[PDB]
This record gives sequence, C-alpha cells and structure tokens, in this order.
Amino acid sequence: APPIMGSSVYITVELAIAVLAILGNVLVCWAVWLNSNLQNVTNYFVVSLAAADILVGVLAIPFAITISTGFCAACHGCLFIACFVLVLAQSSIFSLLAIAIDRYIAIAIPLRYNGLVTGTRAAGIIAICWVLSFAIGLTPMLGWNNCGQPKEGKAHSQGCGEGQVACLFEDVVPMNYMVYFNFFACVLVPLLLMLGVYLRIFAAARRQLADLEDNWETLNDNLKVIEKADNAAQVKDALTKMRAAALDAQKFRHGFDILVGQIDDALKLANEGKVKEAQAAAEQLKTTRNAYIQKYLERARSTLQKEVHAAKSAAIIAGLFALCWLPLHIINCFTFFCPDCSHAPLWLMYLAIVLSHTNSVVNPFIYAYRIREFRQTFRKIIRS
Ligand SMILES: CC(C)CCC[C@@H](C)[C@H]1CC[C@H]2[C@@H]3CC=C4C[C@@H](O)CC[C@]4(C)[C@H]3CC[C@]12C
Ligand SMILES: CC(C)CCC[C@@H](C)[C@H]1CC[C@H]2[C@@H]3CC=C4C[C@@H](O)CC[C@]4(C)[C@H]3CC[C@]12C
Ligand SMILES: CC(C)CCC[C@@H](C)[C@H]1CC[C@H]2[C@@H]3CC=C4C[C@@H](O)CC[C@]4(C)[C@H]3CC[C@]12C
Ligand SMILES: CCn1c(=O)c2c(nc(/C=C/c3ccc(OC)c(O)c3)n2C)n(CC)c1=O
Ligand SMILES: CCCCCCCC/C=C/CCCCCCCC(=O)O
Ligand SMILES: CCCCCCCC/C=C\CCCCCCCC(=O)O
Ligand SMILES: CCCCCCCC/C=C\CCCCCCCC(=O)O
Ligand SMILES: CCCCCCCC/C=C\CCCCCCCC(=O)O
Ligand SMILES: CCCCCCCC/C=C\CCCCCCCC(=O)O
Ligand code: NA
Repeated sequence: APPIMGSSVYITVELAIAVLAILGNVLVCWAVWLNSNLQNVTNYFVVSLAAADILVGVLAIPFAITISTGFCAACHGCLFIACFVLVLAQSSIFSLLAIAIDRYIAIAIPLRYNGLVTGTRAAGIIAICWVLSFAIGLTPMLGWNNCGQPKEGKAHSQGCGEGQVACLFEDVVPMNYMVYFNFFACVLVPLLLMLGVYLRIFAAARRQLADLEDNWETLNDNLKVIEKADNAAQVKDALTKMRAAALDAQKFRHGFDILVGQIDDALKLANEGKVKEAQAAAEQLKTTRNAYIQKYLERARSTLQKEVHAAKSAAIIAGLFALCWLPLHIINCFTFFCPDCSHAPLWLMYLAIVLSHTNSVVNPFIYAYRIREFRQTFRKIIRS
C-alpha cells in the first residue's frame, strides 16, 4: 500500500497528541502562575516537566513527523531533529528524580525542609538539569553518530545531494548510544534510583505512623498500669516512661506543657511515697489527653497521610513515564542485541513512538484527578 496512507494515520495521531500535550501542560503552567497556593519548590519541577511536554508538542512531534519521511537532509541537521526529543526526555527524567528527592526531604527531615529546599536553589538545579539534558541528548552531535558511514544507496535512490542522507532515525543515531548510553545509563538507572527513593519515602511514612500509634498506646497503657498499681515505685516507673515519651512526641505546645507538668506533679508525689495522691494526679492526664494530645495525634496522622497521597501521585507520574517510554527502548534492545531477529515492523515502531509521545499528555490528568488545588484551579481557569 502507498506509504502515504499508513503515514497519514501515524501523522494524524501525532498531531492529535501534540495538540493535547500543549493544551494540558499550558493549563498546568497557567495554574501554577496564577495560584500562589501552588507556588512551591515541588511545583517548579512540575512546571519544568510541563515545559518539556509543551516542547514535545511544539518541536519533538513535528521533528518526529519530519524524520518519518526519510527526506534528504544534511546528516548533522538530520541528527539534531532526531536527537532533540532525547533532550526533552532527559529533562523530564531529571525533573521526576528531583520531585522524588524533594518529597523524600519533606518526609524525612521536615524540620529543615524549608531551609534546605528553597525556590532560588530549585531554579538553579532546574537550569543545571536543562544544560545537562542538552549535553546528554545531543551527545551524538559531538561525534557519536553514523554520519561517517552514510547509506549512499538509499541517498542516491532518493536523489539526495552531496553531503546529504535520507533522514531516518536509525540511520544517523547509533544503536549502541541508544541502548548503553541513553537507555541503560541515562534512563534505566535514574528510574531505578527513583524507585529506591519512593521505597524510602513510603517506608519512612509507615514507620512514622507506627511511631505515632506506639506513643499513643504507651501513654494509655502506662495510665492503666498506674491505675492498678499498689505502690509508689510502680507509679514512678510508669510515669518515667510517660515523661520520656511525651517529650519525644513533642519533638499544641500548651497541651504538651500541661502533660509533662502533670507527669512531673505525679512523679514528685510518687517519689515522696504518696501513691494514692500520685495516682489521682496522673488521672488528670486524661483530661489533657482528650482535649489536646489526641487532636495533635490526628493532625500529625492526617499530615502524614497527605504526604503519602502526594508521594503516590508523584510516583504514578514517574511510573507512567516508564510505561510510555519502555516499549520503544525495549524494541531498540531487540534491534541492537538480536541482529538475527527480524526488525520490529514499521507499524509497531510507530505505535511505540506515539506511545512515548502520549506521556506528554497524561500528567495534567493525574494532577487534576489527584490534587485538589490543581483541580480547583483548573476549573476556575476553564470556567472564567
Ligand atoms: C525557537 C524554535 C522555534 C526554533 C526551531 C528551529 C528548527 C525548526 C531548526 C533549527 C535547526 C534546523 C535544521 C538545521 C539543518 C538542517 C539540514 C537541512 O539539510 C534540512 C533542514 C535541517 C534538518 C533543519 C531543520 C529545521 C531546524 C531543526
Ligand atoms: C513496558 C511494558 C509495557 C512491556 C512492553 C513489551 C514490548 C515492548 C515487547 C513485548 C514483546 C516484544 C516483541 C517480541 C518479538 C519480537 C520479534 C523480533 O523479531 C523483533 C522484536 C519483537 C517485535 C519484540 C518487540 C518488543 C515487544 C513488543
Ligand atoms: C525492569 C525492566 C523493565 C528493565 C528493563 C529490561 C530490559 C533491559 C530487558 C527486558 C527484556 C530483555 C530482552 C529479552 C530478549 C532478548 C533477545 C536476545 O536475543 C537479546 C537480548 C534481548 C533483546 C533482551 C534485552 C534486554 C531486555 C529488553
Ligand atoms: C526514543 C528516541 N527515538 C527512537 O529511539 C526512535 C525513533 N524512531 C525510531 C525508529 C524509526 C524507524 C525504524 C525503522 C524504519 O523502517 C524500517 C522506519 O521507517 C522508522 N527509533 C528507534 N524516535 C522517533 C523519532 C525516537 O524518538
Ligand atoms: C532561542 C533559541 C535559540 C536557538 C539556537 C539554535 C538552536 C538549534 C541550532 C541548530 C543546530 C546546528 C545546526 C544543525 C546542523 C547543521 C547541518 C550541518 O552541519 O550540515
Ligand atoms: C512555534 C515553533 C515553530 C517551530 C517548529 C515548526 C515546525 C518544525 C517542523 C520541522 C522542520 C524540519 C522540516 C524541514 C524539511 C526540509 C525539506 C527539504 O529538505 O527540502
Ligand atoms: C505551534 C506550532 C508548532 C509547529 C506547527 C507546524 C506543524 C508541523 C507539522 C509537520 C511538519 C512536517 C514537515 C514535512 C517534512 C518534509 C517532507 C518532505 O520533504 O518529504
Ligand atoms: C556541555 C555542558 C556540560 C556541562 C554542564 C554544566 C552544568 C551546569 C552549567 C551551568 C549552570 C548555570 C546555572 C548556575 C546556577 C546554579 C545555582 C544553584 O545551584 O542554585
Ligand atoms: C556528559 C555531561 C558531562 C557533565 C559535566 C559535569 C560538569 C557539571 C557538574 C555540575 C555543576 C554543579 C553546579 C555548580 C555551579 C555553581 C554552584 C553554586 O554556586 O552553588
Ligand atoms: Na515528560
């Protein structure tokens, strides 16, 4: 069948993806610009990620359509249009890794997050990562390319001029670059690092939630011990365990000041050997526990759960990047590692290419479905 027929389907799908990638990610950027509640370091990387996806629609997809025709081109110009998408993919990887690390910092040392992770430092990291993404993605332009061994028969068949080649991705970009350097080193390794960071995030959240419940039970258990104690040493022993837990859980303020003071009150009575007076003093702790401590427990738990939800949302974005890009990389591995295997058919090549491009569509939906502040800002932008 005439190649223009299957090409027309491929090109139409690519153009549809480009429109959606631009519209959704412009909406992401407009939301962050407009809503100061969305202006935080995490979302600056989200914006850098949306900018990469906008450029997939504006430049990488037009470049992909162009290179699918095999048109005659100077080889190094062909190389640029082949490799620019690698810059955008690499920038996306750096942004995704930064988001994971940012969420790990927020959960693991929340007391120093705002002093460690600042807007000015985020902007510098983003700038550095874009420079590194150009260097990584355009490495073939530095000489790791097949321009030295042009396919002259294909060039002559298409009437190409001197110094020109039929511009085809796999004719100019070396497959050892794509597999060993781009895929294994620059894509697979960062994704595996992201997985490790997310495991650390979720393990830290789970452990901290367990610590909240352990301290809550320790408070209530030791109150019961005092209640059914028959001597002052037992009351003193249990209160000493309560005091260290109360101060450790303090690490509002009034509630914990009352709690520790009332523990000290009962402890002084215990040490004077006045058991009944110490047991009555310790029962007062229940009023403080009900009015203050459980409210702190529930808010801390609610904050940790919100952090889990945000980390899950970020992990979905990273996982969808892997799901959308792995098929094309895996196909490249078959092309490279199995020269006895027939090349993946053209329709599958174009399916894998369009799938990688659909990743630039999906993030705005994840934010809309998973982040109320985005979803609410999206609605206000669309309605207004
Ligand atoms: C700021 C944005 C809009 C700039 C976009 C510039 C793009 C469209 C330009 C910059 C470099 C250009 C390439 C440079 C060299 C060649 C080799 C020639 O034999 C065919 C055209 C080709 C392949 C050009 C295509 C268009 C190109 C990719
Ligand atoms: C990332 C997740 C979704 C897994 C994706 C698996 C895909 C990329 C795998 C599964 C089966 C694979 C195919 C199995 C067999 C062949 C025949 C060979 O002559 C060319 C490669 C080709 C055509 C493979 C291409 C890649 C392939 C389609
Ligand atoms: C966690 C996972 C997704 C990491 C990536 C796995 C990749 C590197 C694996 C999954 C399946 C593998 C392929 C399975 C089969 C073959 C055919 C063989 O003749 C050459 C190697 C080759 C082509 C493998 C290359 C590496 C490969 C593509
Ligand atoms: C991730 C980086 N990357 C690639 O790796 C990639 C790729 N296109 C191809 C292969 C195209 C192709 C192969 C064989 C053909 O004829 C038999 C043919 O007509 C086209 N590949 C391998 N692109 C899209 C521009 C891309 O973005
Ligand atoms: C604000 C955007 C500024 C853009 C600066 C230029 C960006 C792209 C530049 C083109 C890459 C170099 C030319 C491509 C290869 C030339 C072909 C050849 O060498 O024969
Ligand atoms: C708003 C940004 C606009 C910039 C992108 C516009 C579309 C770019 C599409 C691909 C340019 C490369 C096509 C050049 C074909 C050359 C044909 C020939 O060799 O005679
Ligand atoms: C915001 C603007 C984005 C870009 C708009 C322009 C759309 C470009 C669409 C595809 C360009 C394909 C160029 C054709 C390649 C040359 C064909 C040939 O020489 O055989
Ligand atoms: C081809 C280049 C390869 C080397 C890449 C160099 C990496 C960074 C280059 C210049 C970075 C410019 C931005 C500096 C601001 C950083 C401040 C900060 O970290 O907060
Ligand atoms: C293949 C790509 C090779 C990259 C070479 C690495 C060189 C760049 C390394 C990291 C840049 C560190 C940023 C330092 C700039 C100033 C920092 C500061 O002032 O706080
Ligand atoms: Na992306």
